[PDB]
Formats: sequence, structure tokens, C-alpha cells
Amino acid sequence: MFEIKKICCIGAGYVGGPTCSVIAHMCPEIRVTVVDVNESRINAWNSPTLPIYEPGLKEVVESCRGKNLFFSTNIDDAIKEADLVFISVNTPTKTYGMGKGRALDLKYIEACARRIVQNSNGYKIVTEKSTVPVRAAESIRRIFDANTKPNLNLQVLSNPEFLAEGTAIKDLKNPDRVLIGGDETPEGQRAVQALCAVYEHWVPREKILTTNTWSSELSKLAANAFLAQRISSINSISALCEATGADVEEVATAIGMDQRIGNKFLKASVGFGGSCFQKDVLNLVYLCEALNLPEVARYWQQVIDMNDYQRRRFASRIIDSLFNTVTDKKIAILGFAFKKDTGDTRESSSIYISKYLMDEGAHLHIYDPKVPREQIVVDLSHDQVSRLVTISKDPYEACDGAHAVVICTEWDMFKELDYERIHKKMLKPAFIFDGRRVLDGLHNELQTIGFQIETIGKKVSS
Amino acid sequence: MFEIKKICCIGAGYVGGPTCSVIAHMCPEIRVTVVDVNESRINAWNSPTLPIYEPGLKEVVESCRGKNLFFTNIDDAIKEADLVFISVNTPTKTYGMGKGRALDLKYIEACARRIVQNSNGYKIVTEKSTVPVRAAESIRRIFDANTKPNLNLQVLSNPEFLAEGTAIKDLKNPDRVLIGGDETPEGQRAVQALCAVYEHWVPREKILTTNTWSSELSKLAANAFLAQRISSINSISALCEATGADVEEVATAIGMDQRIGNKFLKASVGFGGSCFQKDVLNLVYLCEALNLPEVARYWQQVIDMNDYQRRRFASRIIDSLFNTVTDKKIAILGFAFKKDTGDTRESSSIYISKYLMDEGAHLHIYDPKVPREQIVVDLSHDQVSRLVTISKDPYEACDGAHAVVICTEWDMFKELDYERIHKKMLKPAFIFDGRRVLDGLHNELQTIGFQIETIGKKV
Amino acid sequence: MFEIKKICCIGAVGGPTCSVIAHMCPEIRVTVVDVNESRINAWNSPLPIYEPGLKEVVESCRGKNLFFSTNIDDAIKEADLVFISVNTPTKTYGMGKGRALDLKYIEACARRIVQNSNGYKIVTEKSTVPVRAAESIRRIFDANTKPNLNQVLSNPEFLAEGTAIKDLKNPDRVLIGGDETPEGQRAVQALCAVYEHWVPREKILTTNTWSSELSKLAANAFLAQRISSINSISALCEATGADVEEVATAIGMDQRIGNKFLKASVGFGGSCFQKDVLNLVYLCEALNLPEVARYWQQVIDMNDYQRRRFASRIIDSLFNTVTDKKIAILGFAFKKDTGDTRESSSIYISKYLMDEGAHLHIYDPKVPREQIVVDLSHDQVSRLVTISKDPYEACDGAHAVVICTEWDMFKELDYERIHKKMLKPAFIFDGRRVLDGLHNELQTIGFQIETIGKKV
Ligand code: NA
Repeated sequence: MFEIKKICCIGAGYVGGPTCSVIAHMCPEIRVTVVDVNESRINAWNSPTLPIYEPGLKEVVESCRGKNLFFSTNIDDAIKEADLVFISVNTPTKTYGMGKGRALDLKYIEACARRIVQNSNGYKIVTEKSTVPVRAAESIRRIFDANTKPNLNLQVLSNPEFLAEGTAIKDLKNPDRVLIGGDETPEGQRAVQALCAVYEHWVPREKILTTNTWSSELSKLAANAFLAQRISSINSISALCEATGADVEEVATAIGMDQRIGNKFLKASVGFGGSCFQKDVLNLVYLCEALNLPEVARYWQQVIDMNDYQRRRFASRIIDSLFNTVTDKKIAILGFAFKKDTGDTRESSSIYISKYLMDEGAHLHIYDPKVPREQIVVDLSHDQVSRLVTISKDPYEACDGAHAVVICTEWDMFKELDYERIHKKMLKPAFIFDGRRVLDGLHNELQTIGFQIETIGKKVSS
Repeated sequence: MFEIKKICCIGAGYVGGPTCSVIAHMCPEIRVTVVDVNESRINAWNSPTLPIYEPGLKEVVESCRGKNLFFTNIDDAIKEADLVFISVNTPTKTYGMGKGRALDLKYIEACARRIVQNSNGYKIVTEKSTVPVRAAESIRRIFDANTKPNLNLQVLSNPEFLAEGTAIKDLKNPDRVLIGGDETPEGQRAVQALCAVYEHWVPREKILTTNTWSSELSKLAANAFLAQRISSINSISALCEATGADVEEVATAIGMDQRIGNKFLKASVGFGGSCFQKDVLNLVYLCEALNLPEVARYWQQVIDMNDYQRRRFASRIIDSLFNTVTDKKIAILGFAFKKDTGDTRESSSIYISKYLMDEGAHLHIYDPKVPREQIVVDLSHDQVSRLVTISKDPYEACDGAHAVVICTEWDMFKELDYERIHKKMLKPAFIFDGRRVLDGLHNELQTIGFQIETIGKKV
Repeated sequence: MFEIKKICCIGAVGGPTCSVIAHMCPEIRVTVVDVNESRINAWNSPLPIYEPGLKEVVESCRGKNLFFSTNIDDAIKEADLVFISVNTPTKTYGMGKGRALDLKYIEACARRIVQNSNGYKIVTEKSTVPVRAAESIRRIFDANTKPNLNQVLSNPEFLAEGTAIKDLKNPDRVLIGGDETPEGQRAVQALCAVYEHWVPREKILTTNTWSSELSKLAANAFLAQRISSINSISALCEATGADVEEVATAIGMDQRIGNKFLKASVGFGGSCFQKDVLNLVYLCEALNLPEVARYWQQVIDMNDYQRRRFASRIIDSLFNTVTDKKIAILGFAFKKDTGDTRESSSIYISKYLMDEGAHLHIYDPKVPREQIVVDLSHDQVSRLVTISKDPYEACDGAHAVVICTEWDMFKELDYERIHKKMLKPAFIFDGRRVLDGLHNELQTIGFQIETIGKKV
């Protein structure tokens, strides 16, 4: 049975970076070399300030940077020496041509497959670590077979990531499961056991699932679709709660206490964000349309349509409450990241709520404690930003003479604000639109102050 | 009970201007103060040259300008007045949710917030302009949120019904006076107070008291019923051209029914003005917002038929010209949306022109009252310079033209010398009567050599 | 009755047709006129268009009875027969944009003919005109009538770009349409006697004016319908395992169907097929015949489906990513042995691949270098398009080779050399069925070859 001793990982993003640091930290006898085409990333890993901030990552990196964990821009030498080659390059959504906005672009994987087969001889294991479309490993095998050399035996496996932005180290040291997919051939099983033996240094065998290559690629996309479907389902219930008088937090709790359903991912919101949910669902839909499966495509498309409906419905309540005219009205936008405790604004619901209010000619005063000022201006552009957008340094400056306060990100600080002071300098009637259910428990207090507070999944009183 | 002695009207623009002059003319004991944020308008009212030209308006203004009629101090006028009129224009939104249909309440938002600021005690607030339904709820919401001790503001609805041309006559002898207020003992007091103002010259039978919502809805529905009659008879005109019937004969037979009436049955190329399409499209948007799609698509047919009437007329011209109008000279006679005016807002001549401009035609436009600069603005978004020429007289527009198009029912177009026109027109020469003004000259024009076609008559 | 001795032709289609008339009618004076001075001077020089055997025909009569002039007024006044051979382009604006024909060049001729003419003359429309257009010409003549002024006929062309002289000397049929009046029959027999100098009487068909205008449009629609029909079968062969060339041969051996115009391809091109079919569809919509309109629209929809389907196969074989990939496009004209690229299927296959961010290396032995850049524009052309001076240069480091025109030279290329400098895997997409017979050889070399109407 083959044993893996030297590992190369193409791509030093949030995928291959943290994953390989844990491998070097739990397998001291294995030499792990993380490479990337960006020289600025390599210098950032070798600097006392890492490019990505994960809790407990500094302790893991500095414990191995020098012994068995190395970062370099010399990709050819790392590929030649390694027994296992990770492909951790980003596969962005296509923005052009057939499949624009849904299909994934494989140009960064095509380059690695052609560069791996170039600077390699003998037996090596090629494993796709990034989120790839289904049957993409067939494309990698096709490049290897067409460009075959004497004494070249490249094995192609699938081992997708499942870590979340915030608990990467905890999810890598104690993962729910490790997914490995390979061909159902004696050569493929040897490569699977080789990679499977690497994780057995700190992962039990029960939490290691071995499937075929296609089941591994499909599981990564479907897992994010199942998670996204839970949010859209509870969001669809929130719209029904607002029309029946029910409360979505009460309904989500009653649903969540069923052990077969679970209580995770049942928090209604203005809409899910991030660079993974909509990206993978839209790719899953494109896959079904390409495979003549229109019933399956329109099934999963409802997850996106529901999420778009949730955002547009929330913005319409704000405009309808403001007498269907928001021209030259000051609106405070509290929160711009797609979730709390981060500065990432990729596919954030605050972008769409802002643009919906910008289409009414509103004067938005946006505040977010961690999102940089330049990111807000870029996400709200294609001229229009300079006329309507103002970025406040604190919440109270954004609510100085504002008609309404809109909460789009569940930052904990918004719960502890002095709403007595805010109401004094707000125009009347003063509105609060809680798009994250963070003020649950302050409704009676905020109404006695003078606020008309509306929130997702609760019928408005009077 | 309560008596109104001092009146303020925010907005001096065709609506509140003439209405308050008549109130001051029939109520010498009531002080009427018209205010506006634009100083140029106020100085125009106090000058011997008024900003708007209505017949008999100078006689009413000069009789009261100084005694009880006054025209820029909005804060003091609100504090002293018992009744406050809101006569600000509410334009159609050109952006956001409801673009092209919904109305923008930003000019009413300012008045409601400025009233509640410079006001104490008991005052009556009455909306005079064309507002969307439930707009008074928005004014009440601002008053309730910004309430002061010993502040009792009453909100009423009193829409206008005057037309551009007979404003003074429609105010002295109105068909009806609409006043809407809440069905509460406090609201009824304010309604009777406003009713008592019109009783100085309007009989009580012609003063109707309804709720606030019925008054807002009646103003929109009244213009839709009028527009529906024109679109209905226009749909018949298209049917007459296919059966051989005549639309003027059918409209007469329909009009002699006492239950139907004979008013607003004149078939045309399409109705114009800033009130018909604006109020119908706003009515359709209201129904969609209230989950009433059946009602929305019902009233949308008034607009679709009017758009069909214009596009159908333009297609007849192109098909008669062998489906090619590139570099062809066409005389466009009439540009206003109706006769005896210079207003070209939503005029059917604009759409017929643009339909012919999309074929690369050389249009020579003439209108006796529409200014030359107004035609160039209405035909823009380049394209106007290459194709549009404005003639000072009809004959200059018909010098080497293939066809003559009549889009406005000007009386002078009936008396033109068509014998001279045909001699310098390219052959074959066409005449397209889009207003049924040549009824009676069909046999004469055909003997001259013209092929005359008109709305609601088989060729 | 009347005999035609002097011929005027507005528009230098009309060039080759009148040169043959002057070559077979030495006693008839043929004068070709045009408003463009550049064309007329080109005809009198040692020609603007290249047709086989045309130089021999022109030089045999240029001076005796064949003349080219820019003086249109004098030729109309003197001629007994006046041909209207002006182009009627598709409208790009207004009512009927993209489908209807523009009659401005016919309107101008009708008003200029009726101006510089007196007495009896025969007016014949030679170009492809819409139906009932002759009714419009009669209306202009009746409106601008002079004393002692008296005929409108239809005589459409049927020559193809490449065999004009052979199709004019030995035509399949001569179509002449005129009114069902004693005056119209005189004008028809007058025009009939001109073709009887070298065309038998059996191959001369006399119909009414409207049947003659519709026959020209319908004939191109029936021809286009046969290509779309065999193309729809080609898509079905790729899914069943059948072969379209075998099915087309088995169908073609039926005497009632015929074997002509049954070669499946990436899509038909030219300035006549789609132009006349789209105009035929617009005519039906204008006459409240939507069932007939959507019937003939399927010929266009199938042709667009054939092009888009072929372009999609190329991208899917290339792993659904063609960004910064070198692709060789062999052939740009709509057919072989020509340089015309009007409505060529190579334009759409290229633009489909350009929308994926591909680096196209185009080669065509006869299409000019500047024409390819124009057909691919409205900055995008400069970044993605490269024009190769010879083959192999387009396949130097290319991922796939696409054949869009049935040039005979593409069959005789050295594919062994091409594969050595191509990136692997190397693909060949035969969009014209020119490599039928080399499939086993190309696969042993290392190529994965795919073609229209054959299952992979
Ligand atoms: Na395509």
C-alpha cells in the first residue's frame, strides 16, 4: 500500500491554506508545501500577519512554518517532489457566454491539469480540493490521458472542503465528516486509501466516507443547496407569518425541536448571503438544465427565487411605510456584511436592499463596524453612489435626521444601542425595520419611546 | 358651529390659484392668502401679467387683490388660517417602484410636515390637488406622529374638476362640489365648515359630502369613465372601417339614449392631455397594489385601446405610401392634444410623428398656436435635426409632400385651399383625416385627385 | 406586335444578364446604366465582378451593342425595354425591421422612369421584390400619367453567384408575369421574343404578375426548407446513431424528392435564402395568415438551431471553457469557391466562440483579410480575433480545428503535422461533411473527430 510523504497544494486561499496547515500540524512526518500563483499571498503567509483571519490559525502556522510547512512561488518544484497534489484554485461563476451567471469557469483548473501533467513523472495523486462542477474530474482525467508520458500514472480523486468562515480550525481538527471520492477500480482504491490514511492521523475511521468521484463532486454542491433550502423555507414561512399573525421565531423553534429536522439553519433573515450558497445552487440548476432535467432545475431554482423575493419584499415594506416616496429622504443602513462578525460583503443582502432604496432616490447613510469604507462604494457601483450614498463612522451619525433605521446584519452591537437618543433626532414618524430579528424582546420598549418597529416574520400591530 | 375666517392655500399653480380667487370673490368676509415657495410666481400674480391665461381671471383677481386676496410668507399664513389648502402638483413617478404609473407624494410630504410645524390649536387641512387614494391617511399619519398639546388638525378631501379653458366658469357654476371627511363628530364639523364656504355661491344640492376615501377615488374614476367613452367609441371606429359602417352615425345613435348621453363620443386618433392617461394609469397601479388584478387589466384596456388607435392610424399612412417613407415629405397639420390650445402634453401628434420618424420620413409640422421650441423638445429623447422641419404655414409644409396628415381638429384646416396644395404635392397625394373634420368634403377632395381616408370610414 | 431593339438596365444581377442578351442578340442595343460612377467605369475597363466566362462575353460586344454608361436619363428615353435591377435591401428600421423589404430604390426608379419617358415602353422588374410591388408601380404610373403615355411586367432572376453565365445561356426556366389584359399579353410576348433568340419556348413560363413575384420568393424558401429539413435530420442522426449522409442518399434516390440540396451543414448562408424566407413570413403576418407565417419561420429557426447547436458542441467538448484558448476556424465564406461572406455560418460560429473569450485564428483562401474584421464588429475584435495567412499557422498551439466552409483544400491538409503542434486533446469539428472517409485515419493519428449528423 502506497504511503504519502510529500504534499503539494496549488492555491493558498481559505481552502488549501487552513487545510494544509492542519495537515502539517497533525502529520509531522509529512512535508506540506502550499503554493500559489499570487506572490503577495505567499509573502503574507510568511509574514507575522496572515492574509485570512481564522481563530487559532496563528498558533497552527507558526508551529509548523519551517519544519514541515512551507510556502513558496516555485510551483514546478513542489509538484515534482510531492506524492499528493491538491488543486485548491478558485472556480468563479462564468460572467459570459453559455451559462453566464450560473455555470462555473474551469480555466483555473484546466491550467493546473496541464501544468501538473507537465512537471510530473511517475506515480502521483491529484486531488481536487475546491468546489468544482460535477464530471469535472473526468475533464482532468481526459487531459492526463491525452498528454500521457511513459511511466506516468496519475490518479484523480475528489476531496472537497466543508469549513465555514469563522470556525475553520475547529472544523478541520474535529470535522463532521471527511469526503473522499475516487474511481471504483483497484488503482483508484489504492489512491483513496492513501489519502484516507493521511486523515486517520487525527480523524476516526467512522467519520471518513469513501464514495465514487461523481458522488463526491455532487455532494459538495447539494450540501450547500440543502442548507440554503432550509433558510428559504423558513423565510417563506416568515412571509406567511406576517399575513396570519404567527411568529416565525416561534414556528422555527417548534419545527427545530423535531430531531429529524434539527434546529440549525432556521433563523429567518432578509436573505442568505456569502459566495457559496447562491453560487452552488445556481450551478446545480445549470447542471440539471444541461442534463435535460428541467423538473429538477426548477425545483432548486425556487431556493434562489425565494431568497430574491425575501429581499425585494423587505425593501417594499420600507418604501410602502415611507408613503411610497423616498426621494431625498435620509435612511440609516446599519450593517453591510452578509453576516455578523466579518467584513465580507459577497452577495450580501445589504447590497440589494441598498440598491432597491437607491432606485427610489434615497439618501442612504450606511454603517458597519468592520466592513471597510472602500468596499461599500465598490459593491454599490456598476456616479450614482456619490449622490445618494454616505458612509457614517458611527451609528448615531447615520441616524441624525433619518426617517427610518434598517438593520440588515445581525451585529450584536445594534441590540445595545441607545434608542432613546436616536428617536430624539429622527423625523417623525420614526421607523425601525429589523431584518434579522435582533430586537426580539424590545418591541414594547421601542414602541413606548415612539418607534414603529417592523420585523421579518411578525404581523404589524396598531 | 365652527366658522372659517382665514384661508391659506399652499401652491399657486392653475389649481389653487383660480380656485382661491373665486372664493375671495364670493366670500368678501373671508381672508384668502395664496402662498408658494417660488417667488417668481407670486410676483406674477401681483403684476398686471398673470402667469396663467384663463378667461375672466383678471376680473376676479383685480376685484379682490388687496382686500381679502393676498399672495411668500408660508409660515405666518399657516399659523393664522383656519383652513389650509394643499394645491401642490403630484407628478407621475419616473423611477423606482411604480415608474410611469404611481404618483410621487414628495411635494405633499413637505406641505404636511410644514403645516404641522407652524400650527397650533384647531385647523382644517384640505387637499385640493389630484392625489392618489389613501393619501390623506399619510397626512394624518404625519399629524398624529408630530402631535402637540392642544392640537386638533382635521383632514379633508376637496378635489378640483376644472378644465384648461373654462376654469372660472366651472368654479362659478360647478356641476358638483366634492368634499370628503372622516365619519366622526369632529370630522363632520370640519366638513360643514368647508361646505359653508361654497354655500356663498353654490347651491347646497350640488355639494356632496362623502368620506375621505370616496372623495379621492371619485376624482380618479371620473377621468377614467370619460376616457373609457373615447376608447369605446374608438374601438367602434376600427370596427366601422372593417364593416363599412360610419362611427359618427353610430355615435349619434348611441348618444340619443338618455341613459348613455351624447357627450364624449367624438372618435379621434387618440385622447391627450395630462389628466386622462395619468389618472387611468395611476388607477391601474392602485389596483395592482391592492391585489385586484381583474380591475387593473379592466382599466388598462382604456390605455391599450388608445395606444392601438394611434399606432393603427400611423400604420395606415405607411401602408398607403407603399410601406416606405424614407426621405418622403409628410405634412403634419396640428400638434396640440386638442383644438384651441397650445398644450401638447400627451398629444397624439407626438406619437404619430415618432412612428413616422422611425421610418426615416421628412416631417413638416405646422400648428397655429404651438410654439416652435415646444415641438423640438417633445420629439427628442441626433434624430430631430435630420428629419423634423417646422413650417410657419400649411402650404409650406405641403410643398412637395406625399401626404397630408390632420391630427388636431383646428377649424382652419377645414377651410384650406386644397386645389393649390395638390398641384405642388407629389403623386399620388394622400389625405389622412385623424379627427373627422372633413365630414362633407369627401366628394370634393376626390375629384381634385386626393385619396382621402379618415377614422371610422371604410376606404 | 412590338419588337424590342434597345435595352436599358438600371443597376450594374443586371450586368451579366444583359451581357448575355447582347451576346445572343447582336441586333439589339444593350445599355447598362447605374447611378454609381465607380461601377460603370469598372465595366469599361479590362470587370468589377468575377464570373467564369464573363470577360469573353463582355469583350465580344462591348462597343458593338453592349454599352455601360452613367447617363440614365438618355438610356431610358431611347430604350424599348427598361429593366429594374436595383437592389431591395431588408429594412433595418421602422415597421418590418429585419424582415420587410425597402422599396425606396424601386420608388425612385418608378418616378424617374415615368419622368424621362414618353409613348409605349415596357417596364420589367428584374430584382427580388415583395409581392404586390408591381401594383405599387402601376399606381405611380397612373398618378403621374401624361397624354399618350402607356406596361409593368415581372421577370425575376434565378442565377447563382458562381455559374451566372452558364445559367443564363442555358436556363432551367424563364419566368415572366403580366396582367391578364390584352395589353399585358402583348408585353409578355414582346419580352418572350427576346429570350427566344437562344432559349426554347418550352422553358418559358407565362403567369400573372403576382404569381411571378411570389414564385421567386417561394422558390428560395423551398430550397432553404430542404437544407433545414436535412439539418433537422442531422440532429436526429447524432442522437440515434444514424448517419445523415446515408439518410440523405436514401431519401435522394426517390425520384419525387430528388437528391439536390440535401447536404447537411452547419447552416445555409448567402444574401438570398434567409432574406426571402423572412420576407415571406412578414408578408403572411401582414395578411393575417399566422399559421402560414410560423410554418415558414421554422426554416429560419431550424437554421439558427443548427448553428447554435454546432457551436455548443465545440464548447462542451472543450470542457465548457474556451477562455484564452486557441481555436482554428477554417473557412469563412458561406460556401466554397467564393469570397462572399454575407450571412455566412462561419460568422455566427465565430461570434458564439468569441462570446466565450476564445482566441480565434481564422483562415480562408479567398475571403479578404479586411472583410473578416468587419463582419465580426458591431475593440472586442482586436483582443480575440487573429487572421492567419495560411493554415497550420492557425493550428499552432490550438485546442481544436473547426471547418465551417466546404473548401476542397481542407480535405487535402497534412493532419499528421497539425497534431504534433496542437495541444492535447486535439479536436476536429467537421461542419460540412468534407472529411467523410478519413475518420479512421484521423483517429489513429490521435484526433477526436466529430461531425454533423454522426454520433460520436
Ligand atoms: Na451558443
